[PDB]
Amino acid sequence: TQTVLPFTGLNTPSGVAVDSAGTVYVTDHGNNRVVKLANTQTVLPFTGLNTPSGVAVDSAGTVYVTDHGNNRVVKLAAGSNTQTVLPFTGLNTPSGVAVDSAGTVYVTDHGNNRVVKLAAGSNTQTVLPFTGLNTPSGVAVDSAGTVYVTDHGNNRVVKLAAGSNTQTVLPFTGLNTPSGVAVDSAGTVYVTDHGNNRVVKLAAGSNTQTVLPFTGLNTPSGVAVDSAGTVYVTDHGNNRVVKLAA
Repeated sequence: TQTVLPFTGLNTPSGVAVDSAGTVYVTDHGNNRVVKLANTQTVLPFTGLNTPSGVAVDSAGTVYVTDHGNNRVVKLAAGSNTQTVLPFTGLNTPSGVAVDSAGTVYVTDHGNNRVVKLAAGSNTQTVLPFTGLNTPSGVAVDSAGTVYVTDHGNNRVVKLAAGSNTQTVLPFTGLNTPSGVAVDSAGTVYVTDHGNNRVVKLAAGSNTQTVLPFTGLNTPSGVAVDSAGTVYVTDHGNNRVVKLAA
């Protein structure tokens, strides 16, 4: 049985992210805000946001939130009110954001139909060998470096194997205008079927596609997963976040 997390005063939510300790993050789309939740909700000291979207967190707790309208990418290291704009150039309206275990930030440049990654402390961005995309959405990277991008404009989920540059399509059926993407340690990729108002998961090396028992979803989007396998998914139409334990 799903449960609604105690979130207050947010109009139209965007993405979601979960720490390694258990505290969840959300991007207050309409208030230009990045609210978190341990107790009672609270927002990080973000400065000068304008319609944020995706949100990811690092191993040390660094929160990575992008700005759709400002075409920026901001991060917050530890307990400080000092912001940092990542050296991303050419970002014309980016989409979600993911991070590697080594610190490499993955950004889905929506307006140009590409996915760009940037290593920690690097000034030169790197465009991934992704071919044949239309208005991409969420991005997710696992432990083996595999990049999971939701090529939204064609209702698919593409994959980029590490080392090689072979792009494959994940065996998904019934996908219509799909949004966020997530992945766990075992390899199960959680993709939010946004058009059918449902959250879907697909085990690694499996043909069976499983619809997650989420009740009351109105255009869901951002999807996250913690350690025990709890799936956190934001629904945009109801202005709330819902989690479902494994």
